[PDB]
Amino acid sequence: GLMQFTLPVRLCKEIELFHFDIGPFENMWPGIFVYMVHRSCGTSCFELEKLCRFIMSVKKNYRRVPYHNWKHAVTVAHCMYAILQNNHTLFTDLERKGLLIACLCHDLDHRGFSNSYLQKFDHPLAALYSTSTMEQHHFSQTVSILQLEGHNIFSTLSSSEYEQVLEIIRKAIIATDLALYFGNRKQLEEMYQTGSLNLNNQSHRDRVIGLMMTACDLCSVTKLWPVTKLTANDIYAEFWAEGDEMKKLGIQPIPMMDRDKKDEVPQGQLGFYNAVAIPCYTTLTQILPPTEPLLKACRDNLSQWEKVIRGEETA
Ligand SMILES: CC[C@H]1C(C)=NN=C(c2ccc(OC)c(OC)c2)c2cc(OC)c(OC)cc21
Ligand SMILES: [Mg+2]
Ligand SMILES: [Zn+2]
Repeated sequence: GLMQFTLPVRLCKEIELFHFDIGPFENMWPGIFVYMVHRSCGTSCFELEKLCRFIMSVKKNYRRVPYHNWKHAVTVAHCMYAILQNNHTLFTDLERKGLLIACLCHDLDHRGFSNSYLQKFDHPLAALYSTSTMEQHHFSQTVSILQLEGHNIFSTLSSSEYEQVLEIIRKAIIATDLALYFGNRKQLEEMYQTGSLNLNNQSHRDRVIGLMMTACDLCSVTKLWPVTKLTANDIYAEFWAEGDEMKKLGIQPIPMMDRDKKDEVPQGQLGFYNAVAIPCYTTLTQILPPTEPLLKACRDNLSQWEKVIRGEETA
């Protein structure tokens, strides 16, 4: 109860900034997450003992893949923390609790392969879940871990508060399916521009939480250039492994995933910043003005990728 987590001074100050990098010391990431829960939520949200047992079971159920790993989980949670702390009064107690947990869990038991690859491989999960295949799995894994003995971090909630938070978490994890992002953001753009956006409308809240989840999930593009550039290496290491698996099924992969087309990466990143990242952080900045540093950092990295293309710097 009287047991604060504290961080060294540099981390204590930088963890509040959107562009914070959680660092290479894996053993500090649980501490960093608890620190964020405590400041975002309160020291009373969760029994420390239950929280710690939940964090470590979640960690254990992330795999040793190049990108979709435990470090991505904590990184995506830190971006949500940054959004929540810069928008203090907009979110309920339940939303603050559920969203940091949703981000920590959003890619549970990821294998480093897209929904598309599971569908073409004919993976059992593709028979169980026809759309948002991995995301329905991530939510399945979350509920599993919540139900292990000593792991119910929500035990103090009422029967119906408990249902509301698992419903926040489910929608938040499903929204990390980038195929759903495009329509979600179009709708939010129209609602905001015609003045119909209403944060008291639960179905509007839901859409706005989806957009945050996309923003937090993509936050690699919102770091300082050396972090952004080195992360893009992990990201493409998975894409090219999936590409190789596509070729093993006798399917030319899309160029993104083809390691024979490394030269096209800088132009691929341009498309991604223009078609996905900039639009995402633009609409997010329109709905939540204090998230503008995410849009500013994204724009800076687009400019760094333009420089890579003009040979004014090598990756
Ligand atoms: C969460 C988004 C993230 C990811 C881990 N996976 N999927 C795509 C993607 C996007 C759009 C797509 O539509 C073209 C797509 O095709 C299935 C795939 C992706 C592509 C990137 O660069 C190309 C990228 O660079 C930072 C980051 C991502
Ligand atoms: Mg995912
Ligand atoms: Zn993710």
